[PDB]
Amino acid sequence: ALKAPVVVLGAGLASVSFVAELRQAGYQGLITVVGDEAERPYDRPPLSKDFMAHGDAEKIRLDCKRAPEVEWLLGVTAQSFDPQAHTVALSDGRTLPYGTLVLATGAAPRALPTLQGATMPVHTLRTLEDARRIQAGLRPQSRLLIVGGGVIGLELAATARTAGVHVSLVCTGPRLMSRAAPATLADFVARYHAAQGVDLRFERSVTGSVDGVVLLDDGTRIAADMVVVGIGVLANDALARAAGLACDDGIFVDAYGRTTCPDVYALGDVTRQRNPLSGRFERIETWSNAQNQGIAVARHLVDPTAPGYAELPWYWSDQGALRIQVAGLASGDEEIVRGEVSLDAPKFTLIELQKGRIVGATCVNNARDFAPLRRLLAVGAKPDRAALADPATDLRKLAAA
Amino acid sequence: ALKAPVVVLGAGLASVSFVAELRQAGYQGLITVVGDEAERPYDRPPLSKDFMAHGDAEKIRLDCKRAPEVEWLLGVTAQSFDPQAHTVALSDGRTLPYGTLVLATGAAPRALPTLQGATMPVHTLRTLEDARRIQAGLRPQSRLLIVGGGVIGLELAATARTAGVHVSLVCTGPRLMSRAAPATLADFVARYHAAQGVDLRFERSVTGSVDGVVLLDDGTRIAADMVVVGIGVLANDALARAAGLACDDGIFVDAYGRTTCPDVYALGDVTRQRNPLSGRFERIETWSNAQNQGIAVARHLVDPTAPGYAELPWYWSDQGALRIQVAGLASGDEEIVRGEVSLDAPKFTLIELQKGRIVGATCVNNARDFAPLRRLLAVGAKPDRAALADPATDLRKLAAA
Ligand SMILES: Cc1cc2nc3c(=O)[nH]c(=O)nc-3n(C[C@H](O)[C@H](O)[C@H](O)COP(=O)(O)OP(=O)(O)OC[C@H]3O[C@@H](n4cnc5c(N)ncnc54)[C@H](O)[C@@H]3O)c2cc1C
Ligand SMILES: Cc1cc2nc3c(=O)[nH]c(=O)nc-3n(C[C@H](O)[C@H](O)[C@H](O)COP(=O)(O)OP(=O)(O)OC[C@H]3O[C@@H](n4cnc5c(N)ncnc54)[C@H](O)[C@@H]3O)c2cc1C
Repeated sequence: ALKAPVVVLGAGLASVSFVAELRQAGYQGLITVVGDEAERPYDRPPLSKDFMAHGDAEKIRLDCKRAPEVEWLLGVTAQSFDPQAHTVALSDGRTLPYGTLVLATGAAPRALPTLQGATMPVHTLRTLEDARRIQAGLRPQSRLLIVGGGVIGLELAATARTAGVHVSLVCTGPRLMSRAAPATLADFVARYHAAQGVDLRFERSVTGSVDGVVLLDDGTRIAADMVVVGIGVLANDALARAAGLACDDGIFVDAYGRTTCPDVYALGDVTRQRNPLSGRFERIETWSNAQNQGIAVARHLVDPTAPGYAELPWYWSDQGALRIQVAGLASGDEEIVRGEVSLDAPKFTLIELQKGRIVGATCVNNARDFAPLRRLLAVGAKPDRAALADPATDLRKLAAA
Repeated sequence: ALKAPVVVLGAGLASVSFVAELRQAGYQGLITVVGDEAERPYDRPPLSKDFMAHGDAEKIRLDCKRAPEVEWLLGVTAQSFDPQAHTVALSDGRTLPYGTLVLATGAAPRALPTLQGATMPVHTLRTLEDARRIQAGLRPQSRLLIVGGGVIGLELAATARTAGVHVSLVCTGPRLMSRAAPATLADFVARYHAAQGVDLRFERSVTGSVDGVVLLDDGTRIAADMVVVGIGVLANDALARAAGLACDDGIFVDAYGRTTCPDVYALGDVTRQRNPLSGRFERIETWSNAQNQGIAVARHLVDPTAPGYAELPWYWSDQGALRIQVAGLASGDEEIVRGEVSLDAPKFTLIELQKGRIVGATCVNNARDFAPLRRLLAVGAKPDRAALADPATDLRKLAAA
């Protein structure tokens, strides 16, 4: 079952979390990790936040201390694996044997086909190298265009505005943060960015570019010194596809992290997996999933009596003065708003319910509310709705009961 | 790998096809099939066609001759399996051991929530028992309402009209056959059924029913003596879900039929699998898939050097005077129409292309065209488009080259 030696492809958060948990749970056999980036393993959330602002990569490294006795092959690409021979072929000419193979290869930014032949700077934001490249162009008074309405682009927008960069943004949908965010939150976030000087363009798509100017499908133009494309990511599942595993923009896994190929597991951004709230398969693109799924899969490999992965989804986003936290589903049949939604010292909580049951929550500048809401969410609590709205109501009280 | 004994859950076409191929390929170990219906294994397409018209079940049985030495446990339900103990628990109190387990449990009609408490006859059409029940109510001059725009309901509509039954049909979408059928075909099919006296209602949903009358979301009413609901099917994947396999309205499998649980395979209507034309996972609800996937999975189990399942999708439908055949994708960036589309002796062919490459085809009353088109489709042919349209062009010529 858990058969030595263990080989992990990818050296991001999911991989680090997984191998640390293998060691902590008591597995003492060989562990080898193959990472294509020639970088000490690092966390990605800082890249559009404090790193983009302050540039010190030695503040963003992952702690591999809880993963002793691991050989990290950095700057090496796994090119294929043979699931019958139980081997992995590396770009440096070597081959690794495995008893258990774990695919933790993440996802890469989608390219925008209409900007393929662009003759102006066009970047995406995924890696430390990407971040350094973009930062090297955040000249004060320069003009940045962001393509996409997702959180990473908005975090970059906020960082850029703080640095004195003019920012425009084009969004194909009618609202920002179309994925996994309540409409009430999305509408407020737009109001915030607009108030901070971001030039927002909704329901627009990029049709091309000419001599430093981007073209839109309404027949208009946006000049910029740099374009950062952030229209989502695609799973890095090429090795899995070639080896015959079930994949569809993501490697299908069950709650034990098993793929359709025996002795091969997958975790993190590369996986398509069950969302227990919706009961549907989804590719879950969050820090908490990478860590939590990695830990759960490792724990169950060492101890088969352990339950499968069961954590509910959540993420956070730091956008200027907004500290955003979102858990569970974006919507249900009811939203309860705790507090006022205002640009004057923003602070509020949203709760989404389905037939009385909490299925999601949002906190903006209220971390203290978020933890008890996540616990209520976890057991599908059906609290008193007026109490949920009432500001006199304390939420940590409810969760404890 | 192929480990004896083999146990198959379900005794439909996929199961029969699979076990016959195991035997033909040379596997001589135990095979036991568990089938919940107390019926000699039978084919479903006749149920909305000649059986509905003529009633002889001994014309619709599957040939189990190519599957010698198989014990068929008919009228028995598999209630669970334990993938660690390698056992299956049966409704009759017995337990079966397995080396290889194959889930071939098909799919069941979706219920219509708004008709849940109906006090008038409401049926679905999946089984021989369903067909006999519906047929027992096809009184000449009676009124039948069909809910859904799919092929099975339309086949029933045609059968009913031929039998002198008044037929009305409510479709939530703007067109019939929304799944896997070109719009040109769907529009023609509506014209045909309307000409045969079917009362078609598009963009309408059922909101409920009262004392023999069905209510619609436009505030109107349709009286009927019987309602047949045909709004699609849901995979019978409950055993897989309970046992920890990756599922989402269908058991995920790769081209070898492997699930995420070692030693457990799945085939047929119950599976969610790669469509090689779209490159996306889909639940493929066709006779040809059930047979072809069953055969391919069996062949590769006995001979691991055999390729995985690779057949492209296709189906047929018999609707009164229309003998419809459809292969591949419903659309691309071009449709070529061979012949005229007319209610006067209907006979035409559609070809769908994507950047010059054939990705789909349709034949109405032209079986001779369909086989060569499927071969051209299979190798992604890029034929001369004017020739494809030209009636002087023979298609069997093209395929042979
Ligand atoms: C800029 C940015 C900001 C983010 N902010 C937040 C946030 O505030 N909150 C939040 O919840 N989430 C955030 N995320 C999301 C989060 O960081 C991801 O969910 C997480 O990185 C996924 O981890 P992973 O280990 O699955 O994948 P990855 O981090 O992508 O790691 C995979 C690694 O495998 C490598 N690899 C791929 N193929 C091969 C191969 N064949 N051989 C060897 N190596 C290979 C990759 O190049 C990569 O280094 C952010 C992400 C980015 C990019
Ligand atoms: C009325 C009708 C007309 C059709 N016409 C056409 C057509 O003209 N062309 C076409 O391409 N396709 C047609 N089809 C589709 C086609 O018949 C299906 O694709 C095919 O039946 C799928 O085969 P299967 O073996 O995967 O599933 P099934 O035929 O559903 O067989 C599965 C069996 O497993 C049983 N089972 C489920 N759970 C358990 C359990 N726990 N224990 C034991 N047994 C269990 C089921 O009850 C069932 O008997 C038609 C289907 C119907 C219903």
